[PDB]
Formats: sequence, structure tokens, C-alpha cells
Amino acid sequence: KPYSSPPTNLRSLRDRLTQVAERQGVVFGRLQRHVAMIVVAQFAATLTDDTGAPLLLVKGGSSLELRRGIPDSRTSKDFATVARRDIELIHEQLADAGETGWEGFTAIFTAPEEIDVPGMPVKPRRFTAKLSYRGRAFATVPIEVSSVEAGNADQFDTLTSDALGLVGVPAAVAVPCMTIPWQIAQKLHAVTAVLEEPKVNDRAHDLVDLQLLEGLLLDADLMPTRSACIAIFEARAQHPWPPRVATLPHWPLIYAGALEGLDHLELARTVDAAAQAVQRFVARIDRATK
Ligand SMILES: [Mg+2]
Ligand SMILES: [Mg+2]
Ligand SMILES: [Mg+2]
Ligand SMILES: [Mg+2]
Ligand SMILES: [Mg+2]
Ligand SMILES: [Mg+2]
Ligand SMILES: [Mg+2]
Ligand SMILES: [Mg+2]
Ligand SMILES: [Mg+2]
Ligand SMILES: [Mg+2]
Ligand SMILES: [Mg+2]
Ligand SMILES: [Mg+2]
Ligand SMILES: [Mg+2]
Ligand SMILES: [Mg+2]
Ligand SMILES: [Mg+2]
Repeated sequence: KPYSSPPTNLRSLRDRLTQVAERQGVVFGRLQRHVAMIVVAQFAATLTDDTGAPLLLVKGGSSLELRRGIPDSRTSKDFATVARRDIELIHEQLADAGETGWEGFTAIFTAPEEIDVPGMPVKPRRFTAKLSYRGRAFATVPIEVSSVEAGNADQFDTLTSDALGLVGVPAAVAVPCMTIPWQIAQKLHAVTAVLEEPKVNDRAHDLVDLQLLEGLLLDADLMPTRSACIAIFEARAQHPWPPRVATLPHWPLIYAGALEGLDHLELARTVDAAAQAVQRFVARIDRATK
């Protein structure tokens, strides 16, 4: 019934994924992407400093998927992380871990490329992990790595997944992640950012994530959330705190697209209601003074 042996080859892995995918609701693509992300996260979790503290913390949509589970989260394309070391070292250690392998998975990591960053002294880098299972190509995962900002890597949450255990790979999965206060600060900054007129802010999906994060935030963590928000907004030195949650004209359908699959949750169903919910959250954070 549950597999007592790991998949012998890629085809067995795929066949088990489709079985698990049907067996519990999910489009086969979303489950495969989740599993690929977990494998990458496992390589990332082997990166530690000489005290054993993580060098890489997961953030963004992959973090929320780990926190809440596939059913209760948005689909994340990116595997985004914050790094406590320069990217050359991070990339080298990922490459070593990916060659050594884990539970039959190996990975190649492509070349990190800078992306346009206004408020980062060190800009984020993007690259890709090409995963194989037992020497056979399995999937590709986009990775994004940004540098530490203020105290957003001072502590971490640890989230687990059992998706690999479902297909007969028993090793425990435990992923270090940025804490909710700093996730809120970064998403609030991103969703209220004004972008130079060549490109426009398409980040309506951050209004969904911020509502999901608000539901997870402990009331006793409201004051550290304010401190994190102040820190990020002052470090990036762009628009000031507290921000106004503005909606752009193309956001109504973008927001609706980000809600798809989250009907069972109490979320704003329209971008107007979402902007109002997030603005009330901003006001609540701003009042939690030290
Ligand atoms: Mg095969
Ligand atoms: Mg199965
Ligand atoms: Mg299926
Ligand atoms: Mg370094
Ligand atoms: Mg690349
Ligand atoms: Mg700080
Ligand atoms: Mg900690
Ligand atoms: Mg962000
Ligand atoms: Mg508090
Ligand atoms: Mg505090
Ligand atoms: Mg105004
Ligand atoms: Mg806005
Ligand atoms: Mg919808
Ligand atoms: Mg709609
Ligand atoms: Mg509120």
C-alpha cells in the first residue's frame, strides 16, 4: 500500500507521482514541481556555517507552500532564498551537494545571473537546478538567491514535507525558512513598490500571500513585524513606511488568478477587498509600536 522500497528508476518515480497525484487531488504537474522543489530545498538545507546554522533560508511562495501545504497555498514557480554568504560560495556548495546526491537525486546548477534591483547593494541572482533521479533527467527548478537584509536571516523557521515519503523515499525533509515577520516586511515592500514606467508592478499575487501570512502571524509577533517592516523599508530607501496598498488597473484578473484553488479559505475574493484587508493589516502593524 505505501511503498516499502524507493523508486527503482525515473519511470517508477513518475508512475508513483501520478498515483499519489490522483490519490489526493492534485494536478500531476503541481505535485512534480513540489517534489522537485523539496529535493532542491534538501540540498540547500545541507549548507551550514561552521556552527551548523543554515546558510540559505527559503522565502516567498515555496515557503508558504511548505507552511500551509499544497491544498492551502498558491502555486510557486520560484524557489527563492536569502543567503548569508556570497553567491559564488553558495553556488559552489550547492553544486558539490548536488553531485554527491541525496536519496538518488543529483543536480546541476546553472550560472547565477544578476537581476535588476533598485534597493539592493548586492542584487539578487537567478539560476536553475537541473535534477536527475538515478542518472535520468527529472525536472528543472528556477532558483533565486538574494542577500541578507537587516536581521532577516538572524532566525529561521523549520518546515517539513512528507511528499517524498509518499512515493517511498523515507528520508526526513526539514527546510529552514525566513520567519513570518520578515516575509511580511518583504512582501509589503514589494507589493507597494513603484516601478519605473518601462515595466509595471504585476505583484497582485502578493496580496494573496500577505493574507495567508496574516492568518499565520501570532499576535505576540506583531511588534517584531513592525520592527522588521521599518528595517526593510529604511534599508531599501525607496518608498517610506507606512505604505499605501495601491491597486493597478490590470490587477483584478491577476489577483483572481492567484486565488485559483483557494476557495476553501477565507480570503478576499476581489482585489479591492484584498487591498483593504492588507491596508487594515498595515495599520495594525504600524500601531504595534515598541
Ligand atoms: Mg527510467
Ligand atoms: Mg502512490
Ligand atoms: Mg495524478
Ligand atoms: Mg562569503
Ligand atoms: Mg543560469
Ligand atoms: Mg533588524
Ligand atoms: Mg532560529
Ligand atoms: Mg518579496
Ligand atoms: Mg506584538
Ligand atoms: Mg521587536
Ligand atoms: Mg498617494
Ligand atoms: Mg500596492
Ligand atoms: Mg479565481
Ligand atoms: Mg473572480
Ligand atoms: Mg488586521
